[PDB]
Order: sequence, then structure tokens, then C-alpha cells
Amino acid sequence: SKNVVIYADGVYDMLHLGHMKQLEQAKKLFENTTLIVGVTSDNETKLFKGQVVQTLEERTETLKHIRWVDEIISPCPWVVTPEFLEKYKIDYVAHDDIYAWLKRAGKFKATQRTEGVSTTDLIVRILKNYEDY
Amino acid sequence: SKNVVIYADGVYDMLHLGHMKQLEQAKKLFENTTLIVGVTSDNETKLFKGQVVQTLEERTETLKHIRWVDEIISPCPWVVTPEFLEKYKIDYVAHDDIYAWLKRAGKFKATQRTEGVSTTDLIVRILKNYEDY
Repeated sequence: SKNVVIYADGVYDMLHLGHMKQLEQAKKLFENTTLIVGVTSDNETKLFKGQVVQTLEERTETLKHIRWVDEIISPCPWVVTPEFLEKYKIDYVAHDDIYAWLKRAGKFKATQRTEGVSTTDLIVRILKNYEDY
Repeated sequence: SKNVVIYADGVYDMLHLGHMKQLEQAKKLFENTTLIVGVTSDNETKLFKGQVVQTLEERTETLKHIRWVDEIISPCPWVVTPEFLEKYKIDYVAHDDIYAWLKRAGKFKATQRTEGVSTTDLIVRILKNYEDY
């Protein structure tokens, strides 16, 4: 089977099982893939999205340990462009309109977020050992 | 080169970069390895070592996403025995005396812990955005 190049991006701050399952889902969209993961910059994430604990270098270094990841673009562009898809020969973007041009090109693949498995969720579990009263 | 079977074990609660680097180090002790990772049970960890946020199923499911891991024994035994090494054909145990019999057998390989990269370390960083006064 032809090798399909998949692109996913995100912040990947305090990487947790939810990120990992989403990367697995993107990697497995076709039988033979190359999964390219883009990691957003510190400045653009903080300006447009929200707070980030870990630096780009930390977030990228953690992601390299994840089996589904074949290539990392770090930092990646904040907005995906058709030129970027051409440059990296990307067949599909795996994402969970401004995705509209991707869907119109047939280059959009849906992935899902998993609830209740995040790093902060784990800290909330720790805190629950301490009754209010 | 002959394939060398490596065994590492631990709790792997809130898996973080430090665990990942230690698994990588064990996987790379020789050029061609099989890295078997043992994940300790909830009851034995809590009784003998300390508190654990995540259940065995959670800790094991997160570990399967780590590229260095070839096999997981979950739950693993709390104490490694020579019979266990024979059963799984383990050549070396990668660990950071009661290791004495392992060193005497020539089956001990040292790995290192990384400081300041744990999950709780990240939460401490979050908290530091809130001045005491």
C-alpha cells in the first residue's frame, strides 16, 4: 500500500494519554503512513490560545519518545497553508470553518479527543484526597 | 549482533520525560535489544513504597505509547527473582544491596534518573505564577 503522509499539530503541553491516543489515531488512519507532528511555538500559543507550562524544547523533546511520531516540525506554523502541505508533501491533516479549504481539498481527517485523561485531571485526583472539612 | 533482553521495572505513575529517558537508556544498552518493562501493582506499590495516582491499567496503557517499550509485564512482581529472569530469558536488569545477587550474576546495568523533569515539577512551575503576596 502507498505510504500516506499525515500531519497533526498542537501544543502538546504536559503530554498525556489523550495526546498519545490522538497521535495513534492519526498514525493509523491508513495502513502505511508517515505521521508528521507540528509543535506550536511558545509565543504564538500564548498570544492566540492560552498559557503553556513547558517550552517548545521541552514539549518537542517529550514528543520524540512517542512511538507513533515519525517526524516533528518544531516550531510549526500557527496556521496551516496549502504551500506548507505542498512543501512537506502532506496528504492529510488529522484534526479534531478555517478547516474548510482542507475539507474542500479532500485533505481533512477527523481525530477525537479523549475526556478525563489529562495531566491536570490527574492533579485534581490528587487534590481529592484532602476533604474540604 | 545477538539480541539482548533487558528488563526494567517501576511504578510509572504520571509518566514524564524522566521515565522516558530512563526507558530509552535501557533500550539502548546494546545495539539490538528487547526492552521488557514491568509495571508494579497498585496494592504492592502503596504498601511498600508510597502513594500512586493512577491505576495499573492507566499506567500500563500510557507506557504502551512509548517507543522504547517492546514488552510489558503488568503487573510485575514486587521483587525480581532468578526464576523470573529465567522464565522471561532476561539477560540484564536495568536499574538506577538486594541488587547484589544481580551484580554477582553479571546481570545488572545501571541507568540514571533525570532531575527536575517530573510531572509534579511541572505543577510546581504552574504554582509559581501566583506570588505569595
